[PDB]
Amino acid sequence: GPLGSMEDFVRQCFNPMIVELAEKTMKEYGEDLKIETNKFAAICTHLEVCFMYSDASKHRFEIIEGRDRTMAWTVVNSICNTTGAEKPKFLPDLYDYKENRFIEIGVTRREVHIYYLEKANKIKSEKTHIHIFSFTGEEMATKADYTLDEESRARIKTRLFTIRQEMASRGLWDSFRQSER
Ligand SMILES: O=Cc1cc(Cc2ccccc2Cl)cc([N+](=O)[O-])c1O
Ligand SMILES: O=Cc1cc(Cc2ccccc2Cl)cc([N+](=O)[O-])c1O
Ligand SMILES: [Mn+2]
Repeated sequence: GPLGSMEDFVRQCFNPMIVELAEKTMKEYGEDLKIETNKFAAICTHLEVCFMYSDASKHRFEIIEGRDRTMAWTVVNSICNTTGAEKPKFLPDLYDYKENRFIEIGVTRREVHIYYLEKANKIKSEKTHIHIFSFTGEEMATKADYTLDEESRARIKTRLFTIRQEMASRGLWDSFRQSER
């Protein structure tokens, strides 16, 4: 069976903007995308999911994730002073102007409940809302509040399913599925 390059897949499957933001994220975290290709893919995936989440209800969400750290932190600070929200330890992904809370998105090849627990413990914030997607359609949100309607989340799930099927047809899926730390 023919086995493809993950880097190739990423550059063909993801938006050049997304790929660039992922590239810069890997830059500023001291890791080589040419070696950690699965990670390149995961960061691209997370980015696309955050963007789709925001795009699901335009002008409701503030995007924190896409920006470079310094800009993202200025944006977070601004949101905090303007709204009165608790400043997070971590860069969250979104801000919900409707529900008045920061949102952390997660995308996992693992079991979503465990991943949710690890994410929650990793952020140490009782005010931040957590939403976890898997590639298999399963999801897990804070206090069973899934924020978006079934259709939007189905759009996201369909995208994830497609990414997985295209990974698998290139033989890339197994290494990716099992390389999650
Ligand atoms: O699993 C959580 C997770 C969080 C992040 C973001 C992150 C990285 C360091 C500290 C907190 C947070 Cl939220 C990044 C990655 N990653 O590149 O695989 C993660 O796997
Ligand atoms: O898996 C990649 C990944 C990337 C990000 C983006 C990111 C956010 C903050 C710091 C580092 C990075 Cl790579 C976030 C999460 N996350 O919150 O679970 C991720 O799982
Ligand atoms: Mn983040």
